[PDB]
Amino acid sequence: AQSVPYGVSQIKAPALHSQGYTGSNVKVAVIDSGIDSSHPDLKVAGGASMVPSETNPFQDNNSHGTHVAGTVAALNNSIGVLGVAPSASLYAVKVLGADGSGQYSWIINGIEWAIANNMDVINMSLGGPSGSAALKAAVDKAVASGVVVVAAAGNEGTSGSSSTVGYPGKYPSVIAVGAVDSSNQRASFSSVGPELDVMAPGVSIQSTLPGNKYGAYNGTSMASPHVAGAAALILSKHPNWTNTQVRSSLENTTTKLGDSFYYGKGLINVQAAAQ
Ligand SMILES: [Ca+2]
Ligand SMILES: [Ca+2]
Repeated sequence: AQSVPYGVSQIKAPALHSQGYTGSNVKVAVIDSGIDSSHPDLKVAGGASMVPSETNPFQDNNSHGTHVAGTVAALNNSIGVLGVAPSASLYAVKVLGADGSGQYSWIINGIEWAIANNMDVINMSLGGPSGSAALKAAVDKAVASGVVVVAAAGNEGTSGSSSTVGYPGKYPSVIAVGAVDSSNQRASFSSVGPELDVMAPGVSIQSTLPGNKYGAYNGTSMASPHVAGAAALILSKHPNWTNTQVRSSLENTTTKLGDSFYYGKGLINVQAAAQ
């Protein structure tokens, strides 16, 4: 029947579920490669596509977006997996093509969309090594608007003492998420630097795949959603908190693990974070 992936347990999401907080009424935008609307373990509330050659956002041609969405909110039923915030309202915002890539403008368009539609949380399990002025402006706009923005830190490992976090995670207004294994040890591909903020499970993350399938992937793209999902549970318990409050609470309630250059503030603990 249904399994609870370990990563979900590892951030203490189940504890909130038993208090009765499952992400209800919270709008999460997954800014990725779309969400397969034919997967029974997902409930999509809305969406829009910014890729010109692939106008249906409910059609994930890459499978990256569907896996990410499953971590956030795979439904609580008799099958497949379970997500961090299983009652969250999930929006498919397509900005990456079949090949996994996307144009900055598509990405910006997708942020603008999320803003305009009053998304509560945005997940960006994507990144590049270069930022742009307009990317930064849109991300700043989201946070200025009241949205919690989460982004993968990247899968660039270490490079001596240089920062390896990619854009948009490198920006201050964004929560950059690195990955740990089940042992709380950083995964070797996990990006590092001053901008890394928090850690979440990123190794063998079992989630939803297109075509009514399930599978495991590793990477900071798999870690990010854990945090976006955590932000969702907090907002279900404290609808009146601002993103300011949510971000603060997640960063001040972590489990510390090692030099912040490598672990940022540590592993999130949404049970603690949620108050
Ligand atoms: Ca399920
Ligand atoms: Ca950051």
